[PDB]
Formats: sequence, C-alpha cells, structure tokens
Amino acid sequence: HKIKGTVVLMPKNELEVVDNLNAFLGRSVSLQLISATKADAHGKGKVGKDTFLEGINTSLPTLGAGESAFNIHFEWDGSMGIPGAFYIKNYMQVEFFLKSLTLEAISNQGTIRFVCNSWVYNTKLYKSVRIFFANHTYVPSETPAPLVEYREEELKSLRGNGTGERKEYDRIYDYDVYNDLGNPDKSEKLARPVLGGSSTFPYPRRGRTGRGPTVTDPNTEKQGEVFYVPRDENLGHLKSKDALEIGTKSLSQIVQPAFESAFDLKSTPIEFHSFQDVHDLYEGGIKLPRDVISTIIPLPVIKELYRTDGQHILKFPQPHVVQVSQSAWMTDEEFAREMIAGVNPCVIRGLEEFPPKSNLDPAIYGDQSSKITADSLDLDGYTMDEALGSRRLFMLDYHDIFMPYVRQINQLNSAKTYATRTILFLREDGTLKPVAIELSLPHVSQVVLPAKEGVESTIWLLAKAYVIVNDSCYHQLMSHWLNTHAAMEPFVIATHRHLSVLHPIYKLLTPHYRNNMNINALARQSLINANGIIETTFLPSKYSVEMSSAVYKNWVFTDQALPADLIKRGVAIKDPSTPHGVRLLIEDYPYAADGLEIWAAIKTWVQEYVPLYYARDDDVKNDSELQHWWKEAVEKGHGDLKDKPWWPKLQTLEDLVEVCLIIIWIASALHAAVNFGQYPYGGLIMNRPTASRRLLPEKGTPEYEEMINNHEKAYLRTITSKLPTLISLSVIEILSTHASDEVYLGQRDNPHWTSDSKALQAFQKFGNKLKEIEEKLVRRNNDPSLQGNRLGPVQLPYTLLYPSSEEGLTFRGIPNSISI
Ligand SMILES: [Fe+3]
Repeated sequence: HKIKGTVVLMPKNELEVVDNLNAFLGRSVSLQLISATKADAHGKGKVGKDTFLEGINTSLPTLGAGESAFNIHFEWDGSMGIPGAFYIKNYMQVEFFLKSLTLEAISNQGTIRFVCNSWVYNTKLYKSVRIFFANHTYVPSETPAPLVEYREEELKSLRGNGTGERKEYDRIYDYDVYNDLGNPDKSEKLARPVLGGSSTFPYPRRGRTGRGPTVTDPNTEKQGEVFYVPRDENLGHLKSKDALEIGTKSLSQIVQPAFESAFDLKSTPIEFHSFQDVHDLYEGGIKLPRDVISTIIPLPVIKELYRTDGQHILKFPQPHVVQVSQSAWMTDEEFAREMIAGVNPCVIRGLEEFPPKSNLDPAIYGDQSSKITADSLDLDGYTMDEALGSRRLFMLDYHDIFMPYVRQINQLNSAKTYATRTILFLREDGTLKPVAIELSLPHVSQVVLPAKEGVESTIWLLAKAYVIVNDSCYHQLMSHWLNTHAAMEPFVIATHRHLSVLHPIYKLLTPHYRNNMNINALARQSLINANGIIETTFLPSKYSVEMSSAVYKNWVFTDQALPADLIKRGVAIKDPSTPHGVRLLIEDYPYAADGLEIWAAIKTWVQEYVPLYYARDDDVKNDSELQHWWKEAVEKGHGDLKDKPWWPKLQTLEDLVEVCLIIIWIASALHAAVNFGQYPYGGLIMNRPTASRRLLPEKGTPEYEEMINNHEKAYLRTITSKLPTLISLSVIEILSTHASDEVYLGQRDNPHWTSDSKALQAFQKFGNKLKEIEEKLVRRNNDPSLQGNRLGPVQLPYTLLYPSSEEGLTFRGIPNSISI
C-alpha cells in the first residue's frame, strides 16, 4: 500500500536576476511523511521512512512558468494513520524553491495538499529539519494532539535566541532598533542618532540582522554588502525586470555616481534655466556623455526607466499630471485639489476656530498665534463667522511639525525652508480655494495672499512651492515611510514568531506582508541611510529620518482606521444614518469617498472570516498564540509606545476584527493611495518640489529684480536643483511601478491556501465585491458633477483606489501589501 504524491518546485536559476533537472533524482531529495493521527510513545506523530523523488512528471498541465513536477510514492501501512505534515532533506549542494506537495487518494475529497512556497537549502545548513504542514487551519486548542509539539517547535525555530549574525539561509525573525543607518567608521559626518529604544527618539523596530558593532561607535551596527531578511522574505521573481526593489540599490551605488560625474565635468549645465528645460526631460530627453549612458543602460530594472538612443539621450516618461495640460499644475485650483486627490491626500484638517494656534513652547519659539487676519481673506462673500459655522474652512498645517527643525535645516549649506500654514475655503461649488499662506521662521514671518498679476503673483507662486516642499517631505517621510513601511514591519515579525502557519490569523494577514521586510531592508541600505537617496534629494538632509521619529511620538494605531482618521482631522462627522457611519464635510473628497468603499469591503471580509474560527469572545482570550502575538507586537515591536492607553487589549471578537482590519488597510489601500501617485504627480519637479534652497528675496536685491523679470528662473533657483531632480525622478519612477508578479487585493498566490471551503467562499465574495466597487469608481470618474475634484484642471481621473491594475506605471491598482 502506497500513496502517490506530486512535488512541484522551481530550481534556483529560474528566480535569480545553470540548473540540471535529473540531478534532483536518485538519493538527492528525501521526504518523510508525518502522521496527524498516530503518535509514538512521547505523543509525537509517527514519522515515515526517507522517500526519494522517483521521476520527472511532464504530463501535468497545471504547471506554471519555471515550475517542475516530480512523482513520488510513499509506503504507508495501516499503523501510520493519516499524514498531516512532512519533513524534507535536500542533499544537493544548491538550494531550490519548494512550491507544493499533493497526495492523491481514491476520492477528490481525500486529496491532501501542502502549500510550502519556501526555499530549502542543503540540510547541513539547518539546525532542525525543515517541516511543512498540510493546508488545514487550526487555532491551537484544535491542533491534532500528535502535531502539537511540532507546531510549537517550528515556532521556536523561527524565533531564534536573540544572538548571532544572520546568514542568508536563516529563517529567524527578531527585532532591533534603527541603528544601522549611520556610517561613522567611514566618516564622523555620517554618524546618525539611533532611532528607537528611548523616549527622545522613539521608533518602530525593524528586523534584526546581527552584524555587530562599528569600531568607532558600539551603538551603531557595521555596514554589510547584504542586509539580511529571513530567507523566504527575500523574494525571487521570474522576470528580472520585476526586481524593482533591487533598482534602488543600483540607483544609489551605480547610477547616482555616474550622474554626478556628468555634472562635475561640466558636460551639461548644472541648473535648469527655464520651465522648458524641465519639460525637455520627457520630450527630447537630456543629453549625457556616452560613458554615462554606457554605465546605465546595461543594468536590469534601471534600463527600463528611460528611453535612450544608446549614445547620448536619456528620456523620462511623460508624467500623468502634464498629459493633457502642460500648465494646469500652476493653478490655485490644482494646488488645492491635490490636497484631497493627490499623492498626499490625508493631511488637510478642518478649522473650527480662527486664528489657528500653535502647541509649541513660547519660551523657545515665541508667540506662535497665527498672523493671518480674518478680514484679509476673500471667502466669496462669506464672513468668517459664517464660514466657520458652516464648516467651510480647512487648513494644511505644517507649522508645529517643521518649526522645531527649521533652524537646523536653515544652517545646512543646501537648504532654506519656512514652516508653513495654508488656509483653504470650500466654495459653494464644492471645490477648495486657497486663501492665504503663512510663512514662519523661529527666533521674517509673513502672510502671503493670492495674486494673479504683478510681482505679488510670483511671490504667491513661490509661497505655494514652500508649502509643497513641506508637503513633499511630510509625505515621503511620514505619510509613506513611517505610517506604512516602518509601522507595519514589527507586525510582520511578530506574526511569524508567534502564529503558526496553521493559524487562521496567520493565513488571513500574511498575504498583506509580501515583500515588505525585503523592500524595507533595501531601503535601510540605500534610501534612508546616511548620504543615501532621501538625504541627498529631500530638504532635511541628515535630519530626514529623525524628523519622522518626532512624528511617531504622536502616532496612534487606532487612528489609522479610515473613519477614525477622517473624524480626528475634522473632515467628517459621525453620522449613523449614512452607509459608512460618517458624513464627509468635503462631499466630493475623492481619496476619502473611494477609500470608504474599500474600507467597507475589507471590513466585511474580516467580519465573515473571524467567526469561522472564533465563536465567542472567550475563544479570543484563550488563544495563546494570538495573545503572545499581540503582546509582543505592542511591547517589543512598537515598544516605545507600549504604555499608551489606546492599544486594543484583544479580549473580544470586536477587538480582533478591529486590529486585523486596520493592519490590512495600512498594508494595501493606504500604502497604495500614498505610493502609486508619486511619479504621476511628482514626475514634474515644479509640481512636487522636494527641497527649497533660498528664502524669499528681499526688495532692493538683484534676486528681487530677477524675480520681477524672470519668474521661471526665480522658481527654479528656489526648488530642487537639476542633479537631485534626476536622481529623485528615477527613484519615484521605480516606486510608482507595479511589477508583473504583483498580487492585488482580492487575489492570493495559491487557491488552496486553506482546506476550509467556508473561508474560500467568503474570499470569493470579497473579490466579487471589489470588482463591483471598481465599477462604482469608474462611474464616479465619469460623473460630470464630480469633475472639479476628481479630474481637476489637469484632467486626470482619480484612479488610485481602483483595486485592479496591469503591470507598469498605471496610477491605479491596490496591492495586497507594502511591496514597493
Ligand atoms: Fe512604498
């Protein structure tokens, strides 16, 4: 009596950026089945004999690209029971990627499926044998008794002991602080503060790498050529062009030096002179020396970012925001519209008092009452009283965020900034109108009003640029990096440390983690590190990541839920008569209106999945894996905030739903909404300037005269210089691209991720609901009454929360995870 099995795997070279299939035969790969129902004398499931792959199975039609299938037969007599797990031992010298095992039975119901999706190195490298479980879901108390120890031992394998340098083939999840970003052993000027583990610099934890201390600072971790992630977080890709995450490394270590050399050799003018010089980047391109182009175009990923003639030309793609109107970005209407439908749509707040007030210490900064007067504003005939009472006043407030850093920034050689406020008025036609900008300095502090003619219209244009320099920095460092990438990683770590792969909540959440540790590790190495891409292109330079620590002090997990966010920002009110429980004070608000549809669908899914496994509130309390998971995520992963009173306790069904819903929301729709618009809106540097280099010119200076005679040059002298523009355009093009192997909301990588047909059916309903939401959002973008805020003068429909997308730079599609 034998059991027929099929093993599907991919050899190593299919997923890299030579293999031989017959080498897998012979005695080179062993599997041993493990009983779920018959135990040995110590209560452990009985283990069968070593069994080797017999032959190649080419007669299998369900195979995907790069996959190979092998037949196997298992001798399994009547003493052995029913198999529920297996061990595998790879005796080859090379690792392979194990997809699945499927055992055949007389009936289709008796098929047993194992979904593995795991790299398997040579067995001498591992401390304990690699084990895999069948696809049945179990809360711990429901685990078959012969599998209990194994389930617990594998969780111990994933946690390690807190020590040691991590090597490529390790699968060990643990926490550390952000002490790996500085490079003091290269130069003292590259020292950076440790972020995390203090009340001065609180921060989420990141994945532990264990490379040990620098020579000059025992607090900082020494450099490495590879920044470890647990092996099965280091994703391979069938197509080299899909390894976008690796492009950030190539950009920093190969492309940026090549660009810098072109500027050092005066082979191209160092500054833009006119707005046409910027538009040229996507029309005729920029001309560079042949050795720079020959440095750039052989590189995977990087070569996809540009068109070239192979000799002198690099062209950038035309950004969405200039596809219909080259100039509409300059309009006040677009400036305000992008606050509710642009790259960073989640900062604007309602104003219930006037004037707005500061929360900083007057002993250090001064009177910080706004200098905006009520009677200087044109509110289309409303008094201030009426506008406040009707909730038609809003603001973009960067005053208290930036004021503590402006002095230090303004002492950097390549930066000058204001701390800004923007007052907006909601017209009767439903669009926002900017009515005043306040530009403040600590320790002059000016109010600028709109103006279409004269030198004052140029001053207004520059005031908008300083606002958007604030907003670009806040978007990249806080809305994007802190609130999604950095805040999510500790939950990834805790999940693998404490929820068995068997666990229903592991299965629910882990699709929403795909590639997140991997892109984050590459970002610590090349994006957010000292002298990295963010420091050399965004305003705060060496203060960039530490500013995000100051903002994390006020981060609140439960305020990341979309309805809570909208209430807290005063852009909606609670209203149980509405379908979503909130009424939007800006009715057409596209990010919020579309987001509420997606939020509701995810909520329905979580609410239909959890009660499959947790019938009563007690069942949540009694799940030891779930309780250890949430205790560790809060008290280690976000441990600098562990004292705060707003953390859910996780003692009820409602808590479990809330926590799962918020995590899925951050990782999918929130990240998509702030990420995939970066090149579409920001690929024109004038529209989203990353830095400012001077303050407003004083009257009677040649800089003031220039401002009168050549507004374009005055604008370009103020914002990001040409060389950092090239670098930042390249990085946000990468970050805005969907890889062809992306897994979107409503999709999963394997359709047999669980054997529970009820869960499978609830998941199908979720995917159907998303397709109907997409149709609803299409209709909104076609509704002429919503054109003012959904399309605007740039005539660009808001598609960033359409759930589906094709590959590429599409301005749509919601991935499952923080994948790029
Ligand atoms: Fe991202």
